[PDB]
Amino acid sequence: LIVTQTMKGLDIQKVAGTWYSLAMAASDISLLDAQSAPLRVYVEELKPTPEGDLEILLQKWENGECAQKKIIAEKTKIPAVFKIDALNENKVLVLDTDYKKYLLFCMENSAEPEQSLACQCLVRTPEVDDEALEKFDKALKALPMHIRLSFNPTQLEEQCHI
Ligand SMILES: CCCCCCCC(=O)O
Ligand SMILES: [Cl-]
Repeated sequence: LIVTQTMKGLDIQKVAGTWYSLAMAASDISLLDAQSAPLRVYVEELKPTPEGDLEILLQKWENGECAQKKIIAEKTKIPAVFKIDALNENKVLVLDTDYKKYLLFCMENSAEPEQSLACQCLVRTPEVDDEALEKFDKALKALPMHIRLSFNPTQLEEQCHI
């Protein structure tokens, strides 16, 4: 555990729909450095299931191509925290959202020696929301981040933010 910010009172069904990854940060440079870096993922849509799991549609660079991916994050006993199945146990946490404009979330590993982590500022539209970004930066102050990326509206309308 590293991130101890979660949203009190989350209604997961209300996060459904279109999002844009306006900004991303991570604990290690190599996690976002290259265009093909492991956690350089661009969110397209959040699809909560009727039973409260979180399906995530995204893009990422995998060949010399922007590939689509569909990730399933299963619910836990905590409403703001979800679990993605792999060789390793890695968790999605929702830190804060107003549903209609912005959503902040993190992805974190288990162990490791000492966890690695990436967070994003998701917004509803291809616009630079400075207030969403302030709230993202505030959340990140509590976190050991060493790379931060931000996208302009032009890139936000392109596949893989080209
Ligand atoms: C919450 C989205 C999870 C990001 C990493 C998923 C692994 C991948 O798609 O390569
Ligand atoms: Cl949950």
